[PDB]
Amino acid sequence: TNLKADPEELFTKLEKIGKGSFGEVFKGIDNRTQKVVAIKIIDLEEAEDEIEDIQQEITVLSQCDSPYVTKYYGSYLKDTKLWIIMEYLGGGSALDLLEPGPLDETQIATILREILKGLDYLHSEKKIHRDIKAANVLLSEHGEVKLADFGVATPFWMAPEVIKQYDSKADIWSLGITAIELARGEPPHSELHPMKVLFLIPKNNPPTLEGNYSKPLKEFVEACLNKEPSFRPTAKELLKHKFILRNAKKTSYLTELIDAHHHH
Ligand SMILES: COc1ccccc1Nc1ncc2cc(-c3ccc(-c4cccc(C)n4)cc3Cl)c(=O)n(C[C@H]3OC[C@H](N)CO3)c2n1
Repeated sequence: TNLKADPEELFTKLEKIGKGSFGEVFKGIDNRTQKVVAIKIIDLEEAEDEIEDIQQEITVLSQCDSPYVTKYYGSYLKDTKLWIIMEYLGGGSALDLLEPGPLDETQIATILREILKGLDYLHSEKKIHRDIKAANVLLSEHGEVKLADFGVATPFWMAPEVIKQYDSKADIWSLGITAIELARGEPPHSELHPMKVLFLIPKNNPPTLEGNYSKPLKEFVEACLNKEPSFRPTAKELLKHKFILRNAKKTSYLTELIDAHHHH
């Protein structure tokens, strides 16, 4: 963390984007390069009890160097405010892109494949994302798909063993929930109170994808959503799943989805 430079001289802060954890996030401009960045500003007086969690997330992001993980550019302390500078992804989140109407299975498979590429990277690095969900999957203006908002080391995407207190297979369960979310718009149990969901996830059989979806997509979901973690496939294995191979296409086609969101 840079304690000498003035981030208000280095960056121009523009409009708020998304909905950041611990602090609001703004579109910003690097005044030296004129590149757009994302800027989170956290008041460290008001967010005192969470400082260790903030530090832990900075450390993890700073150790990641992947096309599939949002890049970390640095942080600055100005008076009581911590500025965190990240890669700007102008397409918004996958969750935002559900708003105009349902995805088709090519779009679902393409987004899942790119998420899987990020999980393959993290798991190979002995890391766990811990909060895979559509709101934490960001798209660039070119359709590139990247992971954001790592979980700290709401229940709807949590694996049963996480709730009951795990390894990288918890991310695979969360991916299965995210696949349902990309197909249906919301995760299982979304109509229920979160305290009820907390006991339902360990108690119940795993969710299935209900509706008129291809059998490969339903089987992709079922494979991720096994109560036994060792029965879930790895991210590497799921990149070869027939649903992915038969349906995923070039990520650049996702710009059509981004444009549809701008037109809605
Ligand atoms: C037009 O663009 C958008 C429109 C709509 C939505 C998103 C964007 N585009 C975007 N592009 C980059 C981001 C980088 C961070 C970001 C992430 C983590 C940290 C960070 C690092 C270390 C420690 C801590 C505590 N935090 C800092 C930042 Cl800067 C960020 O928060 N968002 C907004 C956020 O996206 C995910 C969603 N769940 C809630 O909103 C980001 N949005």
